[PDB]
Amino acid sequence: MKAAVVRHNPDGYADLVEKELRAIKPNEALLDMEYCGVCHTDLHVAAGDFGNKAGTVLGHEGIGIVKEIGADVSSLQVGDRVSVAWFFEGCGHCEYCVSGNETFCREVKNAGYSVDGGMAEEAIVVADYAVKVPDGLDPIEASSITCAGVTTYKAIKVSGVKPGDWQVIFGAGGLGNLAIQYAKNVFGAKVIAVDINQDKLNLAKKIGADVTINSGDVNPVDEIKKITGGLGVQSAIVCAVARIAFEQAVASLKPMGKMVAVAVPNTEMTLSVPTVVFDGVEVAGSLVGTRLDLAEAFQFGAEGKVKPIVATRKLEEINDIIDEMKAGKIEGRMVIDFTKLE
Amino acid sequence: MKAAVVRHNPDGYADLVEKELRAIKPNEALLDMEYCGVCHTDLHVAAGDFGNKAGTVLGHEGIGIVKEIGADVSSLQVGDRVSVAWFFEGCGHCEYCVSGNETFCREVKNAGYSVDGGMAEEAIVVADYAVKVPDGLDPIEASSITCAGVTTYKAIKVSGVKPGDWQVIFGAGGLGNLAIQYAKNVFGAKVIAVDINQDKLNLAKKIGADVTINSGDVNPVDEIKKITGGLGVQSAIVCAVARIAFEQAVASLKPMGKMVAVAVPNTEMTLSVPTVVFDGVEVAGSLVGTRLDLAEAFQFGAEGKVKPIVATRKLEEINDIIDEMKAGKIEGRMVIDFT
Ligand SMILES: [Zn+2]
Ligand SMILES: [Zn+2]
Ligand SMILES: [Zn+2]
Ligand SMILES: [Zn+2]
Repeated sequence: MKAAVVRHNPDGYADLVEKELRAIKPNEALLDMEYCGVCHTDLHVAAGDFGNKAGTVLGHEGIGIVKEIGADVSSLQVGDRVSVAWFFEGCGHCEYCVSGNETFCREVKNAGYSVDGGMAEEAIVVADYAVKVPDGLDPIEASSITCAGVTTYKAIKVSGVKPGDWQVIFGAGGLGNLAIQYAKNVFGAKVIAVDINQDKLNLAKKIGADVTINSGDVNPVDEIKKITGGLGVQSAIVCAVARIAFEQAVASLKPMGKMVAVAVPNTEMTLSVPTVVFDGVEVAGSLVGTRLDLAEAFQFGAEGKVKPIVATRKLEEINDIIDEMKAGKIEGRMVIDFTKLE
Repeated sequence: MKAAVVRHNPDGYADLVEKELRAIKPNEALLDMEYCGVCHTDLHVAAGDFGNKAGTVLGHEGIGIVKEIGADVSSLQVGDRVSVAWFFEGCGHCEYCVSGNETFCREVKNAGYSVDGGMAEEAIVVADYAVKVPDGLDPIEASSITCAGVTTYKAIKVSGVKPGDWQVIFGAGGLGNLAIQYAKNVFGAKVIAVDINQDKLNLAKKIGADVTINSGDVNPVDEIKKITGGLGVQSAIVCAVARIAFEQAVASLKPMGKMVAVAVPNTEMTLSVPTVVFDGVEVAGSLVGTRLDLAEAFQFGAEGKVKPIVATRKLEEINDIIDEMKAGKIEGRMVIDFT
């Protein structure tokens, strides 16, 4: 079958190879992939940024149909639609797994990085770890919920925001788009969206930001303080990569407020220690979520409470998509479409 | 009466002056002071780090005996022993005061900063905010618990350590010594202590530290990772005034560990955002403790679960104490003795 793999000398691009999968084990399933989103993380992995992963099949935003199950599998049956996400397998028995924090398992397998992923016509998954896609959830949208969706949903959980609190999202496009939809439509927060780009802010307004702030035209911090009534927001979710965003996010918190990073800044962030102490603020960050966070994130999509921006492309375009992504030309996700039929 | 106050041009030191206290209001009490500990925060205040507070009486580790009460006071009576802590008065009705988080009150009065403190022979307190010192707790010891002890007790609650977890305390001075005693004797943590001063570490070993690390001799981060079986600690309490302690603290945490900032050196710290994003780590500040945190912290001292290391000094000695503290010379707390 056809797969996108890391090149022998990782150079940022994929090779498109013929690959024959090994036979599945008793606890596994073989999928026929339908979709697989292309992510910034795929670019990093293909570039060698995390080590030389030559020959590894890319993709951790996969959606697929179970074609075969191993003899011990009871969770899935042939014909089920399931997911291939970043969190592909944990060991099941360590402190992180058993405490309910399995993405931190030290023996974690991540799809498209430390184990073959879903950017291929077929993939193997461990059955009990391939989360089912609910009926009601468009499967092209589900591919984006496996990464951007579960990340922003879980980040907003980690923030501790409760109905009626103010939360600000720094960065209106990309992840920010889905962060705004979850914050407003699922958690019942009052939402401020902050961005340098008016177009995207105009879009945020459409998908449920109560207030938008163009950060090129003003200092966001002073306006955020005014909007919330002097104090600041309960929490900030930082979706932007500009270090100034992280600085402004922290500066905007009311006392005991919490900043949750979902992106990492291009240059190192600093905190003023007397402010962290005298205002008791908290900084944390979040990446994807357990299988249960994923199930929940899917269910809100299935109810129509969030709607990711997606478009489809053919597998052969992988390297065009990579260049578009480096050039900054993509709103939301491009999603490789393996389906023949419908 | 004699008081130590912020200088007219704040320079890090005190003037000793004669002050006459105003008459008390109906919800207030007048104290004859017994003791007031010296805290690094007094030095930051006197240096102007938090703005110019020229003329304000310093001190927020005060212990004194109620001499007079206002007409509306029912919580205290003459002869009660009470405390004068950083959290000196909150508004009572804001979302911080009503949710169990009163030290974050934006209208807070802070002893020794925004209101006259306890480093003087007498002090006025707001009676319902002046937490009684339990019998069975030595007043000199109570002075340390009034700031050092309640700050670290509450910081250890904020860290979320549970019995059996590994916790590291950066800085084994006045704050860090008590932090070790609470983490070990009250919370049941396994405790690492990290400092550059070996005598403070030798003391840390005697009062409860399971492992001590001299960080002029070694890389504390690598050592911590070994002690704990490879991953690092569940939490780090930073009681150290050095920027690098804050950064070693973040680095020493296992995934989902939490760093709690207690010391307020006038510094920035570098925040490793990849560490919070990929390893789940949290950084939070903690600010002294509520009136109930202090009552709890005091009860542990009364029961002998913690024992503050203290030495008494004369008020006239306040500027000598400040230089000892800047030189890293103090074990435990120096306590001004008004008795
Ligand atoms: Zn992704
Ligand atoms: Zn595990
Ligand atoms: Zn203090
Ligand atoms: Zn208040």
